[PDB]
Amino acid sequence: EGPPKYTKSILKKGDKTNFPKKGDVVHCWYTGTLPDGTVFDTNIQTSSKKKKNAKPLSFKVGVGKVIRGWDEALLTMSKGEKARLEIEPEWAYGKKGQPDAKIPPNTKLIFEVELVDID
Ligand SMILES: CO[C@H]1C[C@@H]2CC[C@@H](C)[C@@](O)(O2)C(=O)C(=O)N2CCCC[C@H]2C(=O)O[C@H]([C@H](C)C[C@@H]2CC[C@@H](O)[C@H](OC)C2)CC(=O)[C@H](C)/C=C(\C)[C@@H](O)[C@@H](OC)C(=O)[C@H](C)C[C@H](C)/C=C/C=C/C=C/1C
Repeated sequence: EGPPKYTKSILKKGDKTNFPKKGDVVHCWYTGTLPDGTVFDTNIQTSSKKKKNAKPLSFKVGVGKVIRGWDEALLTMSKGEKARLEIEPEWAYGKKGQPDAKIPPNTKLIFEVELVDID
């Protein structure tokens, strides 16, 4: 189980009342960055689609739909919370990384994650 192979720093507090449980479906805005500061992915729209059509990432939590660091971190977050996650390679894409997805081998990944809603 532990200790966790990720760290969480809370950037914006959530409601501190509604926490996702394993099997809940969550919705999030995220930005993913490498240790060098390069943004590798984001689902946050720059403009004119900021609200018009953009859809947040949707997944069922705690069941291995996402990398381990996200799955465990989400369980610690409350609705509306914005957090910075630093995730070791072992709880991300492993030692090999995911080159076809732009993730280099053996690199920590930094995500800013906002938990919008829980179903
Ligand atoms: C264009 O953007 C991509 C997301 C990209 C992919 C490449 C990575 C770098 C990245 O840039 O995201 C990224 O930033 C990243 O690493 N992410 C994304 C955000 C959550 C954390 C992490 C992740 O785990 O991605 C995930 C990672 C890449 C793959 C998983 C890693 C954990 C492993 O255990 C899983 O095995 C199952 C596979 C991708 C996802 O977040 C999507 C949502 C989830 C899946 C594809 C799987 O759960 C899949 O098979 C179960 C499903 O059940 C889904 C719902 C089926 C439906 C049809 C697919 C929808 C696909 C949406 C794809 C999206 C939005």
